[PDB]
Amino acid sequence: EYKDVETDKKVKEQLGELMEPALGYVVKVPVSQSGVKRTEISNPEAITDEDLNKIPNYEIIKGVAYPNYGELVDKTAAETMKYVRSGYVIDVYHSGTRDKGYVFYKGITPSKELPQGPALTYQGEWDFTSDANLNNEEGRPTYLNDDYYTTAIGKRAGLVSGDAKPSKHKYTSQFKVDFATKKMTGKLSDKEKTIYTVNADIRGNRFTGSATASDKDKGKGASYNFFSVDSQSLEGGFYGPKAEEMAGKFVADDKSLFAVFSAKHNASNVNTVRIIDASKIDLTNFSISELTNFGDASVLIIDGKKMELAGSEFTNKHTIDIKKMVAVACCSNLEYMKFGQLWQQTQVKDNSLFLQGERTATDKMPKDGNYKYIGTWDAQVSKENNYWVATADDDRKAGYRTEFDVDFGSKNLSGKLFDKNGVNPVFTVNAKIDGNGFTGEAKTSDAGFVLDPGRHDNVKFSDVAVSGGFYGPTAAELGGQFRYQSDNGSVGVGAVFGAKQQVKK
Repeated sequence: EYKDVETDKKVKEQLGELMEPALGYVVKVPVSQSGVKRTEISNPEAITDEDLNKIPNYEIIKGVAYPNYGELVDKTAAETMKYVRSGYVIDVYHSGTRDKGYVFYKGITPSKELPQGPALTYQGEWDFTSDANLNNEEGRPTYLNDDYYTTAIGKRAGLVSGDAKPSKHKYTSQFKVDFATKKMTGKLSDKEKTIYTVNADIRGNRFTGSATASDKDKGKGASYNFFSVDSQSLEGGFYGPKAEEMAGKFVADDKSLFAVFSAKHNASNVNTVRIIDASKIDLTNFSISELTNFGDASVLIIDGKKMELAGSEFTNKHTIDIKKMVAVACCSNLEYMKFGQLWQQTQVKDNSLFLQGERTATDKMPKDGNYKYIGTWDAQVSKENNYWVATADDDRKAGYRTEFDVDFGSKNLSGKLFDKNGVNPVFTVNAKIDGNGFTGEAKTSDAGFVLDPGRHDNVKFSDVAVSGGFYGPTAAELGGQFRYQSDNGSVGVGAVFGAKQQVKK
């Protein structure tokens, strides 16, 4: 009597290769090898590491500096920042053709909640490395000892901001983010001079846009301008639970400069709306853990390495080697959310459930209406050493079904979760809708849930935290999860679910 609501398919945007989101990025500072006149900025390497205090490739540059009697010096903005890092690690006694160091930025905890209210100002600093260029036609200066600690400026080795003298150069960053219009602007400055102005749009917890040179004239000699080229590849993201901080990068279009930045805001009472759901219920510890997501539910990221969840059937197994990592995703009729199981093959190690979703815009939420939602779910109930397991399918008749009664009018949500060939639901969900997400309670039947008959030992409870959310442009997709344990843990339950909006007949 019900069928799925016809919705617009996920508008796909084939991003440029230098726009792919990541926890961080690191660029080796170019050094012209013997005979080479100019060395472009190489492609930025992505940071998968999740340790903030860990400077990327520090052990490589150290392995070059030490046997060459060089001393390292690093600026990472650690004292000021909490969730982000940016700056450089360079060899200060650099000479010849060996490595000079790396310019980088990284962050932990990509934001899942974004500030809601007044436009915020993020203040911080920015660093850079330039093209290496020997060519006299270019006219890169030497002997500016009032300005830079290095006698040559970006000739054989690229000019790093750490070569600049504090008495003449302080590189500061300022950004004014308007989360409402999803727009961002800012200035990269040196002392009082504006060097770059930036424009960026917000997508998920990342931002993409451009950098603009304030001084287009390149000049020559001691009047040489390392910052005369624009950039059409400014990418970065927000970090911290509520977008407390931000960090990013951009490459000059001619690859003559690579810049990074990081900045934090100073707002004291920030109201936030949630934008991303990406959790990981464990099936041994029944703990809920946070997964690294950048605003795309169809991509599950484990240890920095990405895994696309899109398949051909209703549920699709995917395998990624990083030790063998396996995941069964769902569902094909869902586009702004995914869920399923996730384990490590070696016999299953770290059996887990996961759910990811792109929250509906908090203002796009239907304020009135009564709708039906039909879906499915994956779960694992366990008392002692015997188990019961639910597995997502497309059998709307007698499979592992989920039904939902959503009333946007009264902000009420009731749910039914079924076992295969189950007449009456195993779990019942009653929730209250708040914004774009819902919270409520999950109870077994008022008799208990019996795993399997012999002898009888059942799992029975009420009042279990049911956190959920609506996903997509028109909230036509919902999903949530719940979990609990006693005798931590003789009894344990983990479950994740999803459902699509229905139209009658």
